[PDB]
Amino acid sequence: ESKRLDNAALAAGISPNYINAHGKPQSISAETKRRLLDAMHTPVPNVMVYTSGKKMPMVVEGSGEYSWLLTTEEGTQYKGHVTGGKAFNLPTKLPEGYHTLTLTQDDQRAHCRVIVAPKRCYEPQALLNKQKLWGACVQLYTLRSEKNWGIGDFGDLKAMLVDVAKRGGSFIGLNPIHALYPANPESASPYSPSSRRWLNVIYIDVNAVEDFHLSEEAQAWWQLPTTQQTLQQARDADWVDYSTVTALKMTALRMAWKGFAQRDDEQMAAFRQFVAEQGDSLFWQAAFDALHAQQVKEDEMRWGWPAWPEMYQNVDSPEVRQFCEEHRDDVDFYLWLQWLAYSQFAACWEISQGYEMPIGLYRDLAVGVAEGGAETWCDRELYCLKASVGAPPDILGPLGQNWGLPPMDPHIITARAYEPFIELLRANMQNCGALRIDHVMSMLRLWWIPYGETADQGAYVHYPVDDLLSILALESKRHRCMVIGEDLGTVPVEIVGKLRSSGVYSYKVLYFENDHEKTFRAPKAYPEQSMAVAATHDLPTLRGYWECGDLTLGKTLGLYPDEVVLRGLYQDRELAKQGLLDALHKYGCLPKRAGHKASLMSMTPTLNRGLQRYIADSNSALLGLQPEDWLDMAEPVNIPGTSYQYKNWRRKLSATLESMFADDGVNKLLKDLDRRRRSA
Ligand SMILES: C[C@H]1O[C@H](O[C@H]2[C@H](O)[C@@H](O)[C@@H](O[C@H]3[C@H](O)[C@@H](O)[C@H](O)O[C@@H]3CO)O[C@@H]2CO)[C@H](O)[C@@H](O)[C@@H]1N[C@H]1C=C(CO)[C@@H](O[C@H]2O[C@H](CO)[C@@H](O[C@H]3O[C@H](C)[C@@H](N[C@H]4C=C(CO)[C@@H](O)[C@H](O)[C@H]4O)[C@H](O)[C@H]3O)[C@H](O)[C@H]2O)[C@H](O)[C@H]1O
Repeated sequence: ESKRLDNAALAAGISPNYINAHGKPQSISAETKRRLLDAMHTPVPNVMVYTSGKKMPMVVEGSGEYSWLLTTEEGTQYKGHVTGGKAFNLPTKLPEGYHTLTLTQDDQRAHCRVIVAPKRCYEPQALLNKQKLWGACVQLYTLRSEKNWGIGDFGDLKAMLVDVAKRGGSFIGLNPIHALYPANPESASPYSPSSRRWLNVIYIDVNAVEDFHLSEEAQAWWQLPTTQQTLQQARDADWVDYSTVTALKMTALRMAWKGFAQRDDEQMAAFRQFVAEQGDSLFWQAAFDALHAQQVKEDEMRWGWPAWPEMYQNVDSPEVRQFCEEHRDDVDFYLWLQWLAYSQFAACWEISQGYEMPIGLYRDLAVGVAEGGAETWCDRELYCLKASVGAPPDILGPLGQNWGLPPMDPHIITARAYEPFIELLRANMQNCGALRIDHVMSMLRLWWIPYGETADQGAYVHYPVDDLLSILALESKRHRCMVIGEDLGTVPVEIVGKLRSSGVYSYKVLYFENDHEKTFRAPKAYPEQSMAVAATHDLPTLRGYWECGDLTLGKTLGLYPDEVVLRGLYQDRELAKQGLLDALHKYGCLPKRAGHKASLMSMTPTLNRGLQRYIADSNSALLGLQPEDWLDMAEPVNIPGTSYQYKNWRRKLSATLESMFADDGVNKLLKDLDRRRRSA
């Protein structure tokens, strides 16, 4: 349609086309362009980013002479003058950090935040020394143990760290532990969080809260047969019962809190210190959780702030303030839960480091927030609520995906001098050695879909990749937190080189590391700057893959409505399996007595081991192993593009930690894989 619309869309950073996952160009419709535009909101710029050790030109506009003052983060001052319409160079050898430049003419001043960044993200010494490391990538909620309350928690993480470290592992990788909704416990996707600044309180180990043990009331309640029976049903279930587990924990912790609240000691001081230091961000998280709890008491279907009375939808309204003043103790309780979660996760980090693990804990940062959570309640202007983030139609998801997450407006991120991005990294790089960036292509572009539409109606919107990658490297170095990018799906060629030279580690998924005729890449040909995995939480387990269970189940759940396309996927899987089997034999991961014809073979321990040896033998500096594959599990934990159709984020591991680490087979497998890492 019109050129007005086309130019406008282009000026807004909306791509008029893109290369799809099959390599074919696709065009964006005028309707999409219109709907997405509707969704979006002087002498020097407000922010400038530079790489350290390079020249730093600053262009000045206007006219006449300007005086300038640059104050570094540590407080060093530099002065000069420059003519409007000219450029000047910043003082040489500025240190990396966050600096302030101010230009003045007559009375009025203009400020530029000046960011000086290293080129590469952080790497631990072990990796710099060219060691090949391994770790366990787990979904925390899936872990079973003798002590947990029916969901894997921070106590399980702590116990597991020791078992991984004793066997030569260097890290435990986690799903996102962002705050979800204790008032709607069944909204359990870690990737639709309330806020990416705070933590999921369901992971609190209540056994480790002293005040739980000191409460007479709590212990009388814990001792009830009813309580013990509810607990045993929750623990025995093969699927996490989020409602029961949350009620158990909230009930217990509320009684613990009544005890803690009367303390006048170091513990109380530490909690208050913590609260004072974290400031408004923490306060508003707690206020959100207290309000949400009250609202679901009035009506359980009140899922987030858009379903609340208008008076509570505006975070700044006088009755929100009144609610907070009248429910000071409820707000206090939710502050306390963030303190406990924080403290317990910190204890896990400390233990990982006591065990000399080069990475220790590997956190995950989700690519967005839920529309009706605390983050959007607090800073509505930042998010484009009339669009949703997803992914375009692709090979294994031909309908595409709509994740329902309102995207950050890229112009507001830069207009705030990257503050929201910076704070996100500071929150998520604490108490860990590596951070996974979910859907790392987001640094360059996100698939925005008009609200309420199917994914095929979306388009790619531009983000300022060069600035974001520099800032990421800077924050990585300052936290000594390495960065691993999930660069999977429909990936723009432009970003691949930039991620590499920024020192971001790629994911190499065994299933996909083959060419156009299913010849699999040799283990020695895996790039060093990557993590090799057999699979992820978004993909079938080894057994599921082999059995084509993902395709069969996907079909049943509505993911593959085109039979011809589906038939193609089955055919390609059988070809892939054969190519994989050939490679396992070719590079010495299977004995000669193992079968050579994939169609006549089922998943066996020999094959299971062979597949994991193949990636253990690779040149990838990191290896991520799933416990589900040590246990030979068939069922997936998550099916992308489903919400209600499958019990996502619920499938428990089939054995406790205690039982898995006493199993001869598991112990032999991990010893073998660890020896292959140290030989490669
Ligand atoms: C699942 C992955 O998909 C894409 O990569 C895939 C790709 O699609 C596939 O073809 C395949 O590509 C392969 C390809 O097959 C191969 O031939 C090629 O050679 O190589 C490719 C790999 O490079 O593999 C990739 C990696 O898995 C992506 O590029 C990748 O980044 C993503 N992984 C990560 C990203 C997210 C982001 O959230 C997570 O998604 C997860 O969380 C989402 C949000 O909770 C989940 O969304 C669900 O829940 C939402 C609430 C729900 N939304 C509703 C709810 C609400 C309110 O509540 C409303 O507002 C909405 O309007 C409503 O519709 C969503 O509809 C539903 O889909 C999602 O299903 C789940 O997977 C993943 O776990 C994470 O690891």
